[PDB]
Amino acid sequence: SVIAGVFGALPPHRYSQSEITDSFVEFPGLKEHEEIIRRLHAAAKVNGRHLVLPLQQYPSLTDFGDANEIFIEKAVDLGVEALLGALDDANLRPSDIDMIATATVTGVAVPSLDARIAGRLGLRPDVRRMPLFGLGSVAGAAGVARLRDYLRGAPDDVAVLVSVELCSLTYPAVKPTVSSLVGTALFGDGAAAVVAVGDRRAEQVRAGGPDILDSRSSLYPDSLHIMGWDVGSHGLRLRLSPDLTNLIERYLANDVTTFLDAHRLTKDDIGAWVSHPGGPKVIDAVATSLALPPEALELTWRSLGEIGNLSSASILHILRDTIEKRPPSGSAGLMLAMGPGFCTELVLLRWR
Amino acid sequence: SVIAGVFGALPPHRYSQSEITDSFVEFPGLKEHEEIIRRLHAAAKVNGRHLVLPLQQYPSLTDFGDANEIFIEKAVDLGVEALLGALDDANLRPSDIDMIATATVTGVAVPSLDARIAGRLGLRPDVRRMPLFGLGSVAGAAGVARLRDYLRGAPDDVAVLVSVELCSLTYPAVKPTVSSLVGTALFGDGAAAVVAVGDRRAEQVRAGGPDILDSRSSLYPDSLHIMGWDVGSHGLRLRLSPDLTNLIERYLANDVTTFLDAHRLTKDDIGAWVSHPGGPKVIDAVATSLALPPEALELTWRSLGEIGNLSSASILHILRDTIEKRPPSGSAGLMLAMGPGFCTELVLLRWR
Ligand SMILES: CC(C)(COP(=O)(O)OP(=O)(O)OC[C@H]1O[C@@H](n2cnc3c(N)ncnc32)[C@H](O)[C@@H]1OP(=O)(O)O)[C@@H](O)C(=O)NCCC(=O)NCCS
Ligand SMILES: CCCCCCCCCCCCCCCC(=O)O
Ligand SMILES: CCCCCCCCCCCCCCCC(=O)O
Repeated sequence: SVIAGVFGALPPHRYSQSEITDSFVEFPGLKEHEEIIRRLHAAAKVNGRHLVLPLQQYPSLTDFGDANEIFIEKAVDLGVEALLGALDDANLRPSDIDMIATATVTGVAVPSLDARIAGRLGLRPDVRRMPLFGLGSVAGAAGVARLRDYLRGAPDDVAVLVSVELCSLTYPAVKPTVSSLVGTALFGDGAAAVVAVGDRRAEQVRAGGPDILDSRSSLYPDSLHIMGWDVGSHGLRLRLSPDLTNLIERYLANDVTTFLDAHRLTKDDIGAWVSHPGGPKVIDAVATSLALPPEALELTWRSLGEIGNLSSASILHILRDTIEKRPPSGSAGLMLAMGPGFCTELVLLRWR
Repeated sequence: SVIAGVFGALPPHRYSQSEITDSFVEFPGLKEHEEIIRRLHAAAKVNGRHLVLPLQQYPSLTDFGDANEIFIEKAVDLGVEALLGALDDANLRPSDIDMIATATVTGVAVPSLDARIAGRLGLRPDVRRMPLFGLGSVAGAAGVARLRDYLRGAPDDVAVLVSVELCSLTYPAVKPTVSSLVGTALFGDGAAAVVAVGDRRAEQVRAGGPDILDSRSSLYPDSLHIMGWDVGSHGLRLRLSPDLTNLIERYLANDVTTFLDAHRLTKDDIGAWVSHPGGPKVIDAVATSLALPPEALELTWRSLGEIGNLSSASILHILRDTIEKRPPSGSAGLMLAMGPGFCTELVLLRWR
């Protein structure tokens, strides 16, 4: 399997972090809590975010059911955008696609978003669908891996991943908890989309983007409370534990070594790191765990500062940032994600 | 890919269609519509269903969050039950599984169920997890078809599908409107797992089940409203068009014909039919359009009568029934499911 295109899309409204935070302490009911808000919004190392709605409008998003309706509607719009983008990048057409997968965690669609996306693009009635849901922040790297798995049974085939994540819209569930506030500091809105072709298909089509050689999942024992949704009348409420960072610190070198020893490669063999931006404490703990020098990760940081945490979408935006800055050809690349599980996923790549 | 193990798990308490009606007509807010209730409950051709919760508890099950957490607790239980049974039947062990696909439309689990089930039975930490939401009633055929798609490219592998539908628990979204009541008369609670194995590993574990040969998805354009959920503060409220049947009548034969030709076969080279029991009106419509004899779909008719509509999991029950009845060796079976999309999935099989 060979990546033929990468494209991200973002909502038209962008605000600076402090615009956001300025309006946000003035929100219904947050003014008792304004200091820990500013403190966290400020250590978050996000410089702006995209919002699928005008900033003005968020305090009137207290109904879950309205929020999710708007999610359906907005989410397709943007997934359609990034897929047109990647297919252009991949010089291809929707008629071409033999498998679509969608990944989200910030809304509940039925029919699922791929259904809606195929409907919109005039995808071939027989397209195989794969609506991945509860995967979270890991689904960017897991999606690429699921695609690879596909194009391994179906060489001559074309597969897309689309990821929409509209983290703003989850706002009916925000309370002034530390964990809700943390994500209030971190999350933004955006989509991304990855076209990839099986090995037979890559020549004919001229596939640009890199090879997808392998992936490994790593699921942690008794770690469900690390990341999750408390789902209810309020919608989708963050569970996000402090323990997350020290797990990484403790178990992450080993996921990497086990996955790279099967290739007889070392950390030193990675030409480019493609790593999910959990936010400052998560990037550090990565960088510390595998002891990377500040530049292996500069593009993940530069993504987090620019657009904030786009959940599963961020790792693909960032993948796109690396493909462009055009790495040492025939070198190795490692995608690295984690989400609800708790799990990690690693994706082995080789540039052109 | 070759099935090795199928298994349905089911909530301990079975209730009569009649005692379920006679209790349901006394539920807070229902006695006024007793008459339509009786009429839809008798009209449905379902003689008993299992419920996850005792019957008399459902009137108190008014909060989505309470329902959603009850779901997660019980769905895991029931899913690992299904799974372990399939494994046994395949004679394999939780550790041998190299990817678990997971299937629900009935609860919102993050971490996902596959995540949870995998901790429960201890699958390897690097099991490949494939969490499907939003395929709903088509998921039983859909999931078996992505099992093959996986195993095509992994001939030594083991992949499992685990379906769990706990329709009951949607009760907080239930109000006495017609589509909703139609729901209270068909849907029951249960779980199926399939254990599949790839082509070279079939020879080894000596895989008993049907060989999985092919799949055709078929997504009907502009039918996103025929069925799915209006998701809200109140939970998962069913959307179901009275138009659904009519589209099966119209568009099914061609879907079946286009697929068996590709294969050089006929409606009548089919050894056994495994159909989704969506409604007697559905089943008729399917038999009507395919101009099948009454025997073709008897196990479906009986599965409906015996444990209700179990959304995705129903077909996998009917598929275990079918295996059990042993259709003529080396003949061809056909899986046929329908659901939110609107779509159909066909799965071509070959019985031992
Ligand atoms: C309802 C059922 C039990 C049979 O019902 P029945 O009482 O013999 O006859 P009908 O289907 O005509 O239903 C009676 C009335 O309810 C209406 N109705 C039936 N299903 C309806 C729905 N899903 N939404 C709205 N109205 C519906 C009918 O239009 C009819 O109304 P009318 O008398 O006002 O014109 C059932 O078999 C059915 O029709 N369901 C469809 C199956 C389905 O959709 N599959 C589920 C997905 S797995
Ligand atoms: C401005 C609104 C953002 C504040 C609310 C944060 C909502 C996003 C939190 C979920 C992030 C998605 C992935 C994280 C883990 C998960 O729950 O799956
Ligand atoms: C006392 C018993 C009540 C039983 C449940 C009544 C409401 C059932 C709602 C069923 C929804 C079925 C959804 C799945 C199939 C689909 O969406 O594909």
